[PDB]
Amino acid sequence: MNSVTVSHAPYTITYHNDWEPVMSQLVEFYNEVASWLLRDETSPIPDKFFIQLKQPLRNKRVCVCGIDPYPKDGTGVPFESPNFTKKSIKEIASSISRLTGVIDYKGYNLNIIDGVIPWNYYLSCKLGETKSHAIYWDKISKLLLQHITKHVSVLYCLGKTDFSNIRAKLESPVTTIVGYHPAFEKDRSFEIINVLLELDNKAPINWAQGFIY
DNA sequence: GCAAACGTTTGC
DNA sequence: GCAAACGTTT
Repeated sequence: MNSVTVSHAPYTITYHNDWEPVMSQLVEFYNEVASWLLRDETSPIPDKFFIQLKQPLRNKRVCVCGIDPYPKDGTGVPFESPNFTKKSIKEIASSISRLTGVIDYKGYNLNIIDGVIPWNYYLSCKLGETKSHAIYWDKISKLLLQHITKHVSVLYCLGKTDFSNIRAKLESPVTTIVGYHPAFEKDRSFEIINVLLELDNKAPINWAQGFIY
């Protein structure tokens, strides 16, 4: 674990070594933009913007990616709903339920699954307003996704419209599935990932690991 | 000539 | 009244 300083909130950004190559420039960028961003009340709170950089990449082979945080109640961990109230994580969980067969769970969290990194493309939004901070995160979102793509061998993207042309942001031909936003083809997406992983000679994902009991 | 942008459906 | 996907558009 390392740490860097930025001019505006949250002042200190704590990151895992794997992200080193990218921080210098993330700081340049955030310093240009935080000024405005922070004038809006955000989801998540600024202290939580970057907590997912505390996550290692070395041990990750899938990235499950959505466009930006939940309009309200973002925790800084993508997809996470601690009280299991958010529509998107609940639907993901029904999906995983049906593949695995596990039907008696209490919640679900993509961020506790081995080899998986859940990700928000944009790192914050204005409270109640989806994609409202796209222009602030723009180059940062790109910088980071390219970095994640150097480590994972499958990028799974939720949202046909937004990620229709996600390839245009990438510097390699990484395997990329573009599914629907969480709103029965989704099942097929989580299983094809494992098919692809094996064909490519890699360990599959135990999606049942996400379950909270 | 697609990859855009607009409008319509319908799902939350 | 929203946000996403889809079907025609330029």
